[PDB]
Amino acid sequence: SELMPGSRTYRKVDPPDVEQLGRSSWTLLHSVAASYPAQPTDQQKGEMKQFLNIFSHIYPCNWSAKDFEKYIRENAPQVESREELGRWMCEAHNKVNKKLRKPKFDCNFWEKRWKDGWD
Amino acid sequence: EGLSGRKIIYDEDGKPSRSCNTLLDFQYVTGKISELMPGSRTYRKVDPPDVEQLGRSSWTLLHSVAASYPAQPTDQQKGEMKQFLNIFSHIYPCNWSAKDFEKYIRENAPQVESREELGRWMCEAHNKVNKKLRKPKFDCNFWEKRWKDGWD
Ligand SMILES: Cc1cc2nc3c(=O)[nH]c(=O)nc-3n(C[C@H](O)[C@H](O)[C@H](O)COP(=O)(O)OP(=O)(O)OC[C@H]3O[C@@H](n4cnc5c(N)ncnc54)[C@H](O)[C@@H]3O)c2cc1C
Ligand SMILES: Cc1cc2nc3c(=O)[nH]c(=O)nc-3n(C[C@H](O)[C@H](O)[C@H](O)COP(=O)(O)OP(=O)(O)OC[C@H]3O[C@@H](n4cnc5c(N)ncnc54)[C@H](O)[C@@H]3O)c2cc1C
Repeated sequence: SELMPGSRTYRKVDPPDVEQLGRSSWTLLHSVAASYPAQPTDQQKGEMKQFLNIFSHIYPCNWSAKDFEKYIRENAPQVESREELGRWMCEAHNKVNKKLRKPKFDCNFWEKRWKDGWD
Repeated sequence: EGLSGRKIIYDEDGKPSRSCNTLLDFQYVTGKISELMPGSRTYRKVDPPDVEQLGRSSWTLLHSVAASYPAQPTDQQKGEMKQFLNIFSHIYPCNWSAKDFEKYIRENAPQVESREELGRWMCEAHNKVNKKLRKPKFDCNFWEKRWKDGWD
């Protein structure tokens, strides 16, 4: 709300809660999926697996990071194509929605929501 | 300390916690110390995030990652953090920006020995983009207040 000393721009905005961090993490995760190649190289396939493994270790919320890691074991990420990684990212997201009684996102429209837009 | 209130479950760190609890509920505890997408009525059709939206959404995570970082991290956490930033610099959606950030890591290696080192590094990295975009230079001495603790 009110400014920092001694900035004439940056304000005393509080550290993110679950919701502010959540939608910010989802927008990155889904945007990474959208930028993923149709035919990824072995290095890209390896790093995508790594990034998500590390992600589940360091996520700011601790047992949400555990829940995500446990999800990765029970549901291995498909990194063979953008379409698979994106659909997997949507299905991974859909589980958190189910836990929060938020409606299911139609994964048929993940590529519009995160890559293409709607005409 | 309240276990349940306002419908949701409270996570407690040493005591207060921040990242795992909603804003309205966090105040509640610290105060106690004294058109639509087809097939769904719920989700509006939303255009994908632009450079600016993705950018600031990536920063809030990256600094929150620095905020959660331990004071004395294990050797695994140091190496994983290093990889995390490298992989990030490759797979960051904006290619022309990702290549720049990758070059920054080459020239200015991440200091991951402590949270104090990492937040200071992250702030400087953010500040380099700040100068490139002609935004004001953020005071790193206040990164903890902005991203970790709050403003008392
Ligand atoms: C890994 C992870 C674990 C989390 N765990 C918890 C937790 O345990 N408890 C908790 O309270 N919060 C948790 N969160 C935060 C939570 O998931 C939400 O992000 C937060 O509650 C804010 O939700 P929102 O209503 O603003 O929209 P969000 O759920 O953040 O989604 C933002 C936008 O993305 C789109 N979207 C939603 N679902 C999908 C999907 N299936 N596929 C494609 N697009 C979609 C929608 O259009 C929506 O507008 C977690 C977040 C992450 C990233
Ligand atoms: C790795 C990376 C590289 C990027 N490269 C480019 C690029 O090359 N060109 C481009 O146009 N865009 C780039 N972006 C996006 C750009 O940095 C901004 O995020 C975007 O322009 C939105 O700016 P903003 O002013 O709305 O918020 P941001 O500049 O993203 O800042 C968000 C919040 O963080 C806080 N903050 C600001 N500076 C610091 C700091 N130094 N340390 C700690 N906290 C701070 C402030 O409170 C601010 O409200 C990049 C993003 C990332 C994550």
